[PDB]
Amino acid sequence: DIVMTQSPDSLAVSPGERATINCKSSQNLLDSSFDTNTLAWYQQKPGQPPKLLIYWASSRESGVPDRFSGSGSGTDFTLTISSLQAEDVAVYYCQQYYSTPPTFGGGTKVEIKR
Amino acid sequence: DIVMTQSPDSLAVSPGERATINCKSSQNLLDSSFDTNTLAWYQQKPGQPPKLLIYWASSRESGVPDRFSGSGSGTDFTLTISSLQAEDVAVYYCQQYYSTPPTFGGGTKVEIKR
Ligand SMILES: [Ca+2]
Ligand SMILES: [Ca+2]
Ligand SMILES: [Cl-]
Repeated sequence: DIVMTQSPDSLAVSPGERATINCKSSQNLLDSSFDTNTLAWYQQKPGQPPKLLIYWASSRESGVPDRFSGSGSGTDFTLTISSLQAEDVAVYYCQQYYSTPPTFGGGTKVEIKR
Repeated sequence: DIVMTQSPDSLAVSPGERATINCKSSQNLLDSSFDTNTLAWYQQKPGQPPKLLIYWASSRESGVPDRFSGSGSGTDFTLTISSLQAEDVAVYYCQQYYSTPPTFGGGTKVEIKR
């Protein structure tokens, strides 16, 4: 099966600062001969299920703030929160949707540094 | 780990007819003190990642039409589409978010029998 690994498992930065989360896939997620990757990023708030943020590595779902951006292609991806806000504190997961069903990485808890 | 089983794997009903999907969890997902089930339902269109439809077994996400409804508790749940429309043709997954990360059932392909 495909292995999805995120780094770090938890991180904290000051309000307004940039936060970066890494995700590695054991399998190259490029789709066929296209430039698109079957890699998505989700946000999970306490007691809630994960909700879609980004698909195809960098495309934002309608309604998602511009401070959320994804990069990478192949096996290594990155989710960046350019300026961390209070409402962004949550667990972020990368997800490969090449397989049926898709599978998530371990998730990365993002917090505000006191 | 937790085993999420859906039944059937594929189904088709006439336009406007009711579609029913079953999901079984090897893990009791009900927190009796809060009366909440860490069970959600997602919809996946071709080439896209799964998007949230229902959380806490029966609560619909904002924007989801009322023809979609979830029921069940503990280990057995059901997603029901009262009147199947063409835009509903997709793969549906139940998801347990008891563990970290959450995991999906095998998925159920829903089509219109014209
Ligand atoms: Ca019929
Ligand atoms: Ca109770
Ligand atoms: Cl979603």
